[PDB]
Amino acid sequence: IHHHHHHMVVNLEGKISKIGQNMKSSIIREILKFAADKDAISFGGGVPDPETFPRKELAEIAKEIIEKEYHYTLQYSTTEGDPVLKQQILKLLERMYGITGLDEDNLIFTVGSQQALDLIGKLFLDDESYCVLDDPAYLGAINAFRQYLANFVVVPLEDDGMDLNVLERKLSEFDKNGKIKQVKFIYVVSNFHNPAGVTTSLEKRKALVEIAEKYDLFIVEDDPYGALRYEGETVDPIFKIGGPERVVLLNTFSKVLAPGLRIGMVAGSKEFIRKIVQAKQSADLCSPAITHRLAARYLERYDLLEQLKPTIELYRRKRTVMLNALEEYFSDIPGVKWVKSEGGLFIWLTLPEGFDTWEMFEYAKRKKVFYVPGRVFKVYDEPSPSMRLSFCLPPDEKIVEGIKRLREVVLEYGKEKHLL
Amino acid sequence: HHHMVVNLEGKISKIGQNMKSSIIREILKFAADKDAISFGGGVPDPETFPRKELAEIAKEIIEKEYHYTLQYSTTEGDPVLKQQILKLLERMYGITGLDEDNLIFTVGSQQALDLIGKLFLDDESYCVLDDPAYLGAINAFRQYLANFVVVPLEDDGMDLNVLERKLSEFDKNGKIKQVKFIYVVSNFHNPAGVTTSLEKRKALVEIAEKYDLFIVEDDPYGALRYEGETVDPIFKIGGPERVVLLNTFSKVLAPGLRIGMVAGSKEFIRKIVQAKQSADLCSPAITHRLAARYLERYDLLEQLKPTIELYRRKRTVMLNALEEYFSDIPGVKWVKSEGGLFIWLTLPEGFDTWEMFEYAKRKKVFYVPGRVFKVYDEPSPSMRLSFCLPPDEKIVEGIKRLREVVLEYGKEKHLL
Ligand SMILES: *Cc1c(COP(=O)(O)O)cnc(C)c1O
Ligand SMILES: *Cc1c(COP(=O)(O)O)cnc(C)c1O
Repeated sequence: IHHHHHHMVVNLEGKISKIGQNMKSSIIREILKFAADKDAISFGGGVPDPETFPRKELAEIAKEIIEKEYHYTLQYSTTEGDPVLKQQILKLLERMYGITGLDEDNLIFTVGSQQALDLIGKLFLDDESYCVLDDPAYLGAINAFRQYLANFVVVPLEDDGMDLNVLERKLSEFDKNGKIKQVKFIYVVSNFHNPAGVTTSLEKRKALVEIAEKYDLFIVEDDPYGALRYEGETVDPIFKIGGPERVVLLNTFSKVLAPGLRIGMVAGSKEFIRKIVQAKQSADLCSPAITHRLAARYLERYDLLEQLKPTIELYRRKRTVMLNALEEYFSDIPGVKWVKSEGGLFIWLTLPEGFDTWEMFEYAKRKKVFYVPGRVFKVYDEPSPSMRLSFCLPPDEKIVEGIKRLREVVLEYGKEKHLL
Repeated sequence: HHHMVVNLEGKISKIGQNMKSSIIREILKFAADKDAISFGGGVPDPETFPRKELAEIAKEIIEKEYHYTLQYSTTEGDPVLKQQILKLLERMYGITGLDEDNLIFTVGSQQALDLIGKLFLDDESYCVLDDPAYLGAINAFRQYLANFVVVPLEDDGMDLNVLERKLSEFDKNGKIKQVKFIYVVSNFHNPAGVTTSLEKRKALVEIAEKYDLFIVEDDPYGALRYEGETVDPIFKIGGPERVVLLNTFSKVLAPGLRIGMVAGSKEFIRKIVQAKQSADLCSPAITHRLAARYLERYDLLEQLKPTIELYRRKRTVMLNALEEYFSDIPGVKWVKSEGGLFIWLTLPEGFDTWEMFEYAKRKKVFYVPGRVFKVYDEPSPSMRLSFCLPPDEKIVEGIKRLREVVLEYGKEKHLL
């Protein structure tokens, strides 16, 4: 009534920065909205099983540290992070990976490894910069980086890691056009990739360090899942191979302790870490001291690597159930393939050419079986015949039943499209 | 060679280049020494925290509510907490008419400042703030290459004559679209201690409406009032279409929870959700649910009373000591704060509280030099003092130390 206000809205939308205009929302929650319905079976999870968390122990420690250590735990803390937790982290890295030679100034804690990704983006990426990552890649990293108007150099991922031939070709092109200064870093997930379940070979790890050196790049090694190994041996981290001069290591408590703590660990050069401290201080002053000290006391009192063993046994069992069900129900469709993940939370399944797992998702919802369509993990959002599956949450019998439902989905959709 | 350090510095973005570290950590490095007395703190006294109440609740929500507290949560924040905030806003300020989609929780009010800056500021944008201003806002905004319209702060708030003159100049040069918002701290200013009068609050809303700006009202301290009556928030006057309201649990419950409350229009909040999700996915559910069950179970406004008695006592001891020990020094003034954590003191013309800091360090007495709160880093005769942490006897001893410093420096400068 000449009061079409919304105009106030267009004025606000008018005030939004370029970063603001280039922000993306994850659609995962929307599409998994009904995934917990009674007769639904969901493989769309990206999370650990909460039934595995040491809740009684964390609860007792939480009370104790608030009551007795409140001068630390309820008060503002340093941006640099809890030095008691730092001691425990330095110990874990040495016990887990044989990483040695670091001190407290090589580390900082973030609000998840997500904040680390966001702050690395903020400090290093702009509309004139490039970052190198996989196809497929972790969604959090794509969204954290793309908001800063970054350009991407996308390299296809193979069963043993990134295709280093493609990587070298692309980098060579940048060099020949005198644009290699615009390329900043390579983002990798070296153990049990999200979404691909792939583990980067030692030889490709070493080769990545060499390529980074040649083109004066650093490497951001995101490693949420390394402790969750079901077979084989732990591979040296890229961080151990290149050192903090060349590599930033991101670990998290999300997958091995509790997402709710929101604790990411960043290890790097003292110069790099000083810059993350500056960025984090303007971003949130500090992390909640409550979370840091809780984790720190837990780790002092319980050996995480030991306490993980029954959780590893459980996830291994479930991984094997899914891989067996895949072999039983997906072995007669030519062109189907999947990564036989040796750790972590995911199996990445790829259907034959022509299959579009986004288009197919309607048939899946109709059968109440859920996965993450592969397009979600593509920087440029093109159609995908792949999907991410997680075996972590459903009970064994539902893993088998869910995989049978997916077969039915594939057959229905495949036949409607004259692919089968 | 070690100068791939140079390569890394070459890789850093413009935002990364325009980033200011806080100096306060550096200047207060030795302020916890044995014989030292510090007025430099900007933090509450941990001896006032409801540590027993919070500890019990923490155990309960981790053990019994773990599906919520130990798992990822929504970026939007805990709805249980949101229902308590809606109640509190009404009981504290008489604010009504909001729902959950007008709220989000951030990792302190600091993250809210950072996300507002990210979303609204860039090298072609301006925001309006006070001289002096809160350092956390200065640093959160400057990182995004923002230009500042700085307005002198008077004892009852911003000089609005200056504000309207400067915005008029923008408007006359057709640049008013580049001005995004006005940042204010309406109760018990950090660092100034001042409270904006209701008249200036209403006028601020009019100006913002006239020039199509929004107002970011940062209010950490409103509940720590030692005398007088609570004033209507700017948010209550302009509403969510015009104003974003920032509250925090830091000064009234516990800084270590890292909980800022942001209230605004549903469109604004949705953009904040989008920005937060890429920044950190979500805040720790443990912190939110802890605060929620605390507020359900204990009346914060009642639990604050002994805290207010303590702080008010210390405040008066400091003012009384300033009276005793600065009475005979012409030109010195200070804000007789009625709330919050700070007294803002100004020395005579010619005194430079940065220069003078070396004499203070020598007497082992600490303050925050006023230049820290100045966007353009020019010399200041002022300093921020806090009365929260030192025991009463050290408040007196410390103010006497400060007198001796002012006299030592002033004599050397031939100002006294
Ligand atoms: C799960 C995951 C994360 C977890 O992020 P947090 O913020 O630490 O909880 C980070 N990176 C990758 C590759 C992941 O899969
Ligand atoms: C104390 C203070 C803050 C509180 O910061 P948090 O990040 O919520 O802990 C914010 N704004 C002002 C003006 C302050 O004085």
